[PDB]
Amino acid sequence: GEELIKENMHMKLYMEGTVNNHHFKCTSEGEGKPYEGTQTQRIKVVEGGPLPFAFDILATCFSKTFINHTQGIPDFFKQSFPEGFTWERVTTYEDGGVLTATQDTSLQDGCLIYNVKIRGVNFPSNGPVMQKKTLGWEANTETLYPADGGLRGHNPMALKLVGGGHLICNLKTTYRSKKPAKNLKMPGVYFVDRRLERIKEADNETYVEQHEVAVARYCDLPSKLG
Repeated sequence: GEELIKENMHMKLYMEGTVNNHHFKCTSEGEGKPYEGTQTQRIKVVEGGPLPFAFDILATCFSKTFINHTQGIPDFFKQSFPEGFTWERVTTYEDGGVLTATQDTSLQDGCLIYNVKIRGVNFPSNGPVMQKKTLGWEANTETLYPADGGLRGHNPMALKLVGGGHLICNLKTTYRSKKPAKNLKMPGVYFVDRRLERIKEADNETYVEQHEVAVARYCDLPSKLG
């Protein structure tokens, strides 16, 4: 189970999808420390490059095993191995763009393998995404709770814009273990604080290096009820 996830882990990713009507594929390879909640991925746009849309909208599609599940929070994702798990997500942007994504996470000969499929529609042609006027994501907090057989996550995200503003989107995700739910120690409601940063890019955003830090916590504020 959890013992399959070592202190250092490597990952390989394949991605294919469409945004509005533009098809593309990406690959990535990286490594991280799952229990410290840190990871780096080196990402190539291998088909359909350069993308006519901001690479930022793909950022959260490139890794739940690398979350520091501190403070005795049962780790739904690390428990899921060797079988692995899937996630499905809809991201709704404030200006009409909608990006759905589905992902399969497996463990193959000690390497984490990601299979991601993207479908984004109705991104406005004069918006910052299609005009590529974005500058990465702010830090954020996801709320996760047991639901629908697995875990449900909700989290608003703020995309920085050229010129100083933000474009807001909302993420609604379902995480499903490939292990029967009865064979898992389920967590309560908990939160994941994240900071995702673009470390490097090259060649019209066809090569991107990304780093993420993610730490899970319960509410740390005092309680009058228990």
